[PDB]
Amino acid sequence: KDLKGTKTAENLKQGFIGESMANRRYLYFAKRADEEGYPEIAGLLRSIAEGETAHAFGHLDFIRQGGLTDPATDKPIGTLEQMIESAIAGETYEWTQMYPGFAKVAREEGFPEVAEWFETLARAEKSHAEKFQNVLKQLKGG
Amino acid sequence: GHMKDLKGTKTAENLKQGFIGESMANRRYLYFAKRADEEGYPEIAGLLRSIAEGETAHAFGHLDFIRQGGLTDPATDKPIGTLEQMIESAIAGETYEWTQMYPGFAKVAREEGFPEVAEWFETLARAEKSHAEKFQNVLKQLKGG
Ligand SMILES: [Cl-]
Ligand SMILES: [Cl-]
Ligand code: NI
Ligand code: NI
Ligand code: NI
Ligand code: NI
Ligand code: NI
Repeated sequence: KDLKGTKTAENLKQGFIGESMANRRYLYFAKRADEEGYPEIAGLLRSIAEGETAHAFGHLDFIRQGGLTDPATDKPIGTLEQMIESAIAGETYEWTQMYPGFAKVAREEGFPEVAEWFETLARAEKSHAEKFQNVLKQLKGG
Repeated sequence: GHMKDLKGTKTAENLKQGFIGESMANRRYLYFAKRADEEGYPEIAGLLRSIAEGETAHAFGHLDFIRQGGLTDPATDKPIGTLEQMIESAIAGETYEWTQMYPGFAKVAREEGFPEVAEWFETLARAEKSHAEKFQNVLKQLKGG
């Protein structure tokens, strides 16, 4: 059956978001176990994080096979070119809108160090966008 | 200045949203890299994997500001200051997933006529239950000394 417009389409999206966060969280936690001398705990966090990678990738497989869009950008991700276009769209949103906006709010609320971080990130995502744009030119132009 | 209280601020909400987006970016770019791999684009795949390391650094930095600002884990709304608290956050999210989120997703998938997706969600419910048990075993290690 067609997944478009179903609740299952939404649940694959929110499964993807949670899986993505779980992998990042567990690898961040592992580095604390590392410094404190808990190699078995760190190893378990790393191995379970591989599980969450598998989960996230499986959600994306169903999304792509179903003709659903990228959770992050609402752009198709069927072909490699589409995947690069999805990357460009996300990076563009981040540098032109999201991170500058976060920076302005941080400065206005009295958090200059957080604002500086968001402005670093905006410059980083702009750099990423440019790099991906150069890939798209290669792919689209053969 | 790193320990300024962020509770209640719009900046707290923005750090959480930034962490979500960074998390997804790393997963997406490593997924895309595998498509570039099979098709024979190693420079594209390598760029995707290197940019993914950037998004790891971003995500981890967001987590640093979240913890230092006295904020909670974006995924679980639990404190993640100490290692013990980090494992308790892992257990809380695993518990939500196996007791509620994935079983509910599987029921809706079956109702909507997606039995293959339902089977996948059921597999994941069992997986997150196994993860919860293994983290519970570790926590008992930490608290026992
Ligand atoms: Cl250990
Ligand atoms: Cl290449
Ligand atoms: Ni998972
Ligand atoms: Ni980026
Ligand atoms: Ni300070
Ligand atoms: Ni980023
Ligand atoms: Ni899990």
